[PDB]
Amino acid sequence: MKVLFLSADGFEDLELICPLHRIKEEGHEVYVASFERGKITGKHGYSVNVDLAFEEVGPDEFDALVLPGGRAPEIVRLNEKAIEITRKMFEAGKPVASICHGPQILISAGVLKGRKGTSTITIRDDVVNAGAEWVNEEVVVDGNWVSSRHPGDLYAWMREFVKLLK
Amino acid sequence: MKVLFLSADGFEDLELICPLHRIKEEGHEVYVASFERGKITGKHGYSVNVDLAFEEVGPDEFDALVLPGGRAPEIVRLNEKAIEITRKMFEAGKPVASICHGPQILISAGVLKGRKGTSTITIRDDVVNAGAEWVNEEVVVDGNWVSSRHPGDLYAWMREFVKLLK
Repeated sequence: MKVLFLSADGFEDLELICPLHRIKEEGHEVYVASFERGKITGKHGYSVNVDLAFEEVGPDEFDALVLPGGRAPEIVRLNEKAIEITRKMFEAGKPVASICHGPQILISAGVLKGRKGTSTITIRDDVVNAGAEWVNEEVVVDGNWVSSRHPGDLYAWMREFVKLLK
Repeated sequence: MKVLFLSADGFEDLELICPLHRIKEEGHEVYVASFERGKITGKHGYSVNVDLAFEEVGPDEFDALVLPGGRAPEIVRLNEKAIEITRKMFEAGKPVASICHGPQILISAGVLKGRKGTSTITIRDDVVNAGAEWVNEEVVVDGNWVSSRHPGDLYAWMREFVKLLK
């Protein structure tokens, strides 16, 4: 599988880096995208290399999407390309995994009407106002959409997501 | 299985926390031991609860051992109780994973004579003087001992380690 992560500076470090390694473990290719190639820096000061700019991504290329949290989703969600990439991969029924603030991107993509998932509770209202049903669970699986709340949930988030790549 | 981590303040955050979730994912139990109960805090500011003191740990309790890196092993290596746990589990042939500065504990346990593995390169010489063969690779397996170097090696380190937990 080719697996795509969308992020930017201020990502929650664990929420990006642990899944990155978890997926490589399976021998999948992982690609990190952001505003531009280079490096991004997390809330806790870890860096990661960006493989692709949003501009250069063909949604079709990629088999699955990941949307980690932190502050990054607040600026990612303003990017038209990132929104398109997200809308397309999600409406195609490809596996999409979000955590924490990740769903801010899904909101801005307009894809949540009549879906069910979770998020950090601090944006619950905003998820509800996007027409999704919010629940408070460590992981939710709603067809292709696999969603968790915070870093404590990682093990369960990834337990369920890797199932979807098999 | 029950997996035991030995650590302290100054641990390299990823090297403790990602494997922690990795191993729960498989539905094993994970326990963190340090000098005393409470919380320890990583180099990059992540916090983890400590389940046990060293002086409460009985080696026979636990099925496998993990030794993350950072500044922590420099002080854990002085602790007789921690040494004795490590000596007993390693000589018993239980799976032992080490990364980065982790082997500082193995050195101090006197268990490395005739063994083969890797570490961060900054302590290569010290591993060699303890009587091991040092090689430079992203992961080595020497019987029950699975050793890596640094955080970029994570995916490989857990790939090979999880195998010994089956």
